[PDB]
Amino acid sequence: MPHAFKPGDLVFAKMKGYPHWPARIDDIADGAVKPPPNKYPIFFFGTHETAFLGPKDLFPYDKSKDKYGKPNKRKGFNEGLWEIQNNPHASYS
Repeated sequence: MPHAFKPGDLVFAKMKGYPHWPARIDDIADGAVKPPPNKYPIFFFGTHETAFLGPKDLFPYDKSKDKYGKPNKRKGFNEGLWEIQNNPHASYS
């Protein structure tokens, strides 16, 4: 069965103004800013930016890649597709 999101989970994450975007659930460093209730730190592949999003905007990757995994013209998107496929757990900092 599915569980609550945890660090390392791979998703497509939806933000306003962007296509559903390859991403992963990150962990929260000690003393770093914590998310709002029921939100998670989402690291976006390709752009390497992080935002706080809730589960309504998070689509498990395996289930959703046929729909959301096609290349596009957005800055960083195709690199993000490559990173989630080839080295999703790497350090990109």
